Amino acid sequence: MKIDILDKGFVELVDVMGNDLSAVRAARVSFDEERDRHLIEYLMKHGHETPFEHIVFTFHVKAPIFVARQWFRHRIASYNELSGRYSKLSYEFYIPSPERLEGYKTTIPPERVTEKISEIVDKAYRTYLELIESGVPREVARIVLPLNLYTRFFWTVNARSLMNFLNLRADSHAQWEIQQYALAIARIFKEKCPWTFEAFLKYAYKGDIL
Amino acid sequence: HMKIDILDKGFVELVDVMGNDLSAVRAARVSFDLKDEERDRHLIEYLMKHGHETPFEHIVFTFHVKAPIFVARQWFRHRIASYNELSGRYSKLSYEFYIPSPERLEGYKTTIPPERVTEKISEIVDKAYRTYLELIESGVPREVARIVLPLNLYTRFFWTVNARSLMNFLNLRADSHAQWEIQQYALAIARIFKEKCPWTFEAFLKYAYKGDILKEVQ
Amino acid sequence: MKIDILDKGFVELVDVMGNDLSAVRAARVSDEERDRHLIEYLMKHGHETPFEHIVFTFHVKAPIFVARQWFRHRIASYNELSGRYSKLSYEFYIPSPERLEGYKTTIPPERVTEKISEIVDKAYRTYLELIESGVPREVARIVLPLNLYTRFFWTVNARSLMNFLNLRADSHAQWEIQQYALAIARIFKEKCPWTFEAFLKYAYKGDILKEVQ
Amino acid sequence: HMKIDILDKGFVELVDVMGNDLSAVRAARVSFEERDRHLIEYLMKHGHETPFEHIVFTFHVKAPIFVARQWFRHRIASYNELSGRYSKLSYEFYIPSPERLEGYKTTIPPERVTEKISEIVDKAYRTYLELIESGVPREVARIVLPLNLYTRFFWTVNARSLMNFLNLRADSHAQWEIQQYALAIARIFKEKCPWTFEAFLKYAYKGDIL
Ligand SMILES: Cc1cc2nc3c(=O)[nH]c(=O)nc-3n(C[C@H](O)[C@H](O)[C@H](O)COP(=O)(O)OP(=O)(O)OC[C@H]3O[C@@H](n4cnc5c(N)ncnc54)[C@H](O)[C@@H]3O)c2cc1C
Ligand SMILES: Cc1cc2nc3c(=O)[nH]c(=O)nc-3n(C[C@H](O)[C@H](O)[C@H](O)COP(=O)(O)OP(=O)(O)OC[C@H]3O[C@@H](n4cnc5c(N)ncnc54)[C@H](O)[C@@H]3O)c2cc1C
Ligand SMILES: Cc1cc2nc3c(=O)[nH]c(=O)nc-3n(C[C@H](O)[C@H](O)[C@H](O)COP(=O)(O)OP(=O)(O)OC[C@H]3O[C@@H](n4cnc5c(N)ncnc54)[C@H](O)[C@@H]3O)c2cc1C
Ligand SMILES: Cc1cc2nc3c(=O)[nH]c(=O)nc-3n(C[C@H](O)[C@H](O)[C@H](O)COP(=O)(O)OP(=O)(O)OC[C@H]3O[C@@H](n4cnc5c(N)ncnc54)[C@H](O)[C@@H]3O)c2cc1C
Ligand SMILES: O=c1ccn([C@H]2C[C@H](O)[C@@H](CO)O2)c(=O)[nH]1
Ligand SMILES: O=c1ccn([C@H]2C[C@H](O)[C@@H](CO)O2)c(=O)[nH]1
Ligand SMILES: O=c1ccn([C@H]2C[C@H](O)[C@@H](CO)O2)c(=O)[nH]1
Ligand SMILES: O=c1ccn([C@H]2C[C@H](O)[C@@H](CO)O2)c(=O)[nH]1
Repeated sequence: MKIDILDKGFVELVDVMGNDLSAVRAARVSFDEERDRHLIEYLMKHGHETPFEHIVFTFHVKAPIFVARQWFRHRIASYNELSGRYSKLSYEFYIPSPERLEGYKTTIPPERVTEKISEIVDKAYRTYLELIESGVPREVARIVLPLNLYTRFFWTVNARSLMNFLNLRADSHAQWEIQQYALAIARIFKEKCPWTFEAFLKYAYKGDIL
Repeated sequence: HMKIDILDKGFVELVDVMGNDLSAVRAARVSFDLKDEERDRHLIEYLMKHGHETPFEHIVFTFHVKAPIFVARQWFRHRIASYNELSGRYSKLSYEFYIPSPERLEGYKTTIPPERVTEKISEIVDKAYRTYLELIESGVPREVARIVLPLNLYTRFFWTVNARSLMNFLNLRADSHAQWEIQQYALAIARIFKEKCPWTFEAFLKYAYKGDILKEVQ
Repeated sequence: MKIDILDKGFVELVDVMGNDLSAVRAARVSDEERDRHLIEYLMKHGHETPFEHIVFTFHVKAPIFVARQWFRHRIASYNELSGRYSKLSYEFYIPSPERLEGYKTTIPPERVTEKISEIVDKAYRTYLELIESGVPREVARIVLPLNLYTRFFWTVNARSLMNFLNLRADSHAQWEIQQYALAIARIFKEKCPWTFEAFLKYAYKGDILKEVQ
Repeated sequence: HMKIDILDKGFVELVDVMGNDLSAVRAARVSFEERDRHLIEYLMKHGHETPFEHIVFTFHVKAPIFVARQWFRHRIASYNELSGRYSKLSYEFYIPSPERLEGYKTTIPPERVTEKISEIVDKAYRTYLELIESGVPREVARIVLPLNLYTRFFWTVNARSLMNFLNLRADSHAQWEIQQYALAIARIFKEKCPWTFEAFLKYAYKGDIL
């Protein structure tokens, strides 16, 4: 499973441990359908969330730095990211579409905002290459690159923490760009843990957009 | 399926595992993609030797453990993990108790024979258990009645833990300063870890393991 | 501040970093009415991270079965007496007869209390005999019952503390830990009155603290 | 209260502290000079680190985003940062000094690298103001700003986690810029917990520069 997001981003599922029944087993402390599904709803409605910690996902995410900064505020998870100091990058940048501004009364056309963003990114990138060419190390030269530069990371997260992430980020108060990522995370979650996901939406989900 | 017996009635059972040694390699490189055994194994050693531990967080285990409460209290001090335990207030229990073997005391100068210590422990547990049943029979709820049961009562739990936190657990508990009973559990955890992540385990022993027992035992 | 709990337990405040204004400063990243209004605003909209910048240290004396529940709260720091090495006072929680009032028992509540006292005395005497004969503490203590009192230090931030109160200052929690949670709430209220009142009004999910002053 | 200036416009300021060296001693003994100092050394040399969690600091930090991204990887701590979406910013940028490049054979003089960095940040900043003036919301407009933009945050952290931070960041493998911040954090730590700090350097500190 891989879902494209924004202009060059994506969320890709790398691995998953367990499924809905992993939470049921943990709740019953028992290794060895209607009753199991009823238990999942029960746990969710009463806030008995610890059993959901025994379901774990690993994702591979490509996102602009400003999105990644918000995402990385979720401390109850594991992250490994490309190195700005040492890694080869593709040097791609998130350029908002004109539709992103639709809704706001701007004194220049949305298409022109897009163009100005693209221009300043190109200038920053060209300054960066000149610095590199003249022998400035990457860890210094890259500081002139803008916040819409794409990075990549691995994210390992359990279903309880993932639900918190969806509560906060799959919500209209979150920035639109990370909402888009959160929708994709939700889709993958739903595919792998349909009972947990449905119970979550029904009883515990605090956001609006799902 | 891996299940190892511990103490007189305890066990550690593997329930599930996400990933393997290559999960750490992929996370370190940030590449979901190009396998090369010698370079991959070299990267695991490199990470371990230089203390780059975050890639090991992407390997995760779930165990099912049966252990006496005094062991579980030590275990549950490891906060970077997930636990679900039987309820003392509401769950059915089997009411089994850890009775140390006479060999457990061999090593200490005692004024009574080790066999007699074992017997006295068995006796007081039986008395406690019988008092407990009398309380239950007379209508005292379990959450109150169970407080007279001793600390060697067995409980069960699920434990989900990543390999980084697992290595911390082994550093601290697979060690002669840890209580002998929890050492026995830690050796079983190590055996399972070794079986599932042999490269990580070997690199851990070689570069990062701070304890004493796992360099001797196998 | 030290509050007695159960028959021999307590909660004592050791230290506190900050006060209500610590959360205000952290939220603003740098007039009492506007500051109090901000605390209510944060609490009402679920902006909880600023409350992480208020921290408490408590010293708690509680029976092991209560401590086991308490220590499930992972987002906190604990240091407890060593069962293997520490000197203990060997005291035990004996429920009062009133603790059983509410349950139809076939023996009088006073008799339940007595039977508990008896079995703890027997366990404790067996323990002393084991110790006297040279059995090390780390082994001998395993015969002691779960109502043995222990002590610990607990360092915890106000956000995690509010989670603790949501779960433990609540009628679904065991009565014994409810009593501890009420004392924690009293101390919290004394040190962070605005946070506490906003918590009760907008975020508290339990039942007992809306009833009990 | 203590404030140390870092880089060209950054700082680390101590906001508050709970406890001191004796807080760790009290927690280790569970009880409310030579023997106390000896206990701190003992704990440190044997890796008995949990008592140090009962010492807690709050800092106020002003640092460039690229430094903040490294810092915020330390999950065992609490953070509150200025909002890129909603907060007023001062719009200041870290411009490396010519001495920062000394050590590297560059084909342009270090002073010219500094100038080029200043230029591209000015251009990015001016593009940003134009976008703002034309009604583009801040959460979109700010994505063109470079990674050397200064941000501010509150950081609450216990001494155990602070020692892990110093092991990793007060070290020559860490980027030079965050080394400077780590040195200031270490200064403050030393001032408030001298026995802990000395024991840490003696027995546990894994880095080189302290
Ligand atoms: C719409 C929106 C606007 C935002 N604006 C800002 C802003 O302007 N500035 C800013 O700095 N941040 C901002 N954030 C980030 C926000 O403050 C949180 O950092 C982020 O939402 C992660 O939430 P969390 O702490 O619940 O998640 P995690 O860090 O994954 O924590 C998960 C859960 O564990 C608990 N937890 C984890 N660590 C601790 C701890 N140390 N103490 C107590 N409990 C803990 C809490 O229960 C938490 O819910 C914003 C977030 C959103 C959604
Ligand atoms: C031989 C031995 C004797 C012991 N004796 C006692 C005793 O007498 N009394 C007692 O109370 N305990 C005792 N313990 C328990 C010990 O203090 C730790 O609670 C236990 O070893 C868990 O270790 P941890 O904190 O490293 O693991 P975890 O809690 O799993 O944490 C793992 C890592 O995450 C970090 N971490 C997690 N949470 C925090 C935080 N809040 N702040 C900073 N860093 C954090 C640390 O880097 C830590 O190493 C003993 C342990 C051993 C092995
Ligand atoms: C009435 C009652 C009955 C109970 N019965 C049982 C029982 O039968 N068996 C049993 O085992 N336990 C039982 N518990 C304990 C319960 O399962 C929790 O362990 C305990 O309430 C601590 O809650 P917490 O996880 O929110 O707290 P903390 O562990 O302090 O965590 C605080 C917050 O941080 C986040 N967090 C911390 N660590 C993680 C993680 N690893 N993954 C995801 N999120 C995390 C969550 O947002 C959490 O709310 C019971 C608790 C109560 C109150
Ligand atoms: C020189 C240098 C280069 C780096 N390069 C990169 C890079 O290229 N890419 C990249 O992504 N990162 C990089 N990092 C960041 C690094 O991987 C860590 O994210 C960062 O150093 C924080 O370390 P920490 O995990 O020990 O701290 P914290 O996250 O504060 O954790 C403190 C301690 O708690 C424990 N802990 C906390 N959470 C968990 C958990 N979920 N599981 C297990 N244990 C836990 C560990 O014991 C840990 O030491 C680099 C760091 C340095 C110093
Ligand atoms: O919607 C938001 C706004 C801000 N931040 C955090 C991320 C970063 O640390 C800082 C940026 O202002 O605050 C978020 O996580 N989400
Ligand atoms: O020295 C470094 C290099 C990288 N990173 C992390 C921070 C950020 O998330 C990403 C930048 O490459 O990796 C660090 O924390 N420290
Ligand atoms: O009300 C309860 C019941 C159980 N537990 C946890 C504590 C211990 O780990 C185990 C005992 O059943 O479950 C609690 O935390 N609170
Ligand atoms: O070897 C030990 C000794 C003590 N403790 C912790 C467990 C419990 O909370 C308390 C009991 O002494 O201290 C351990 O974890 N390991």
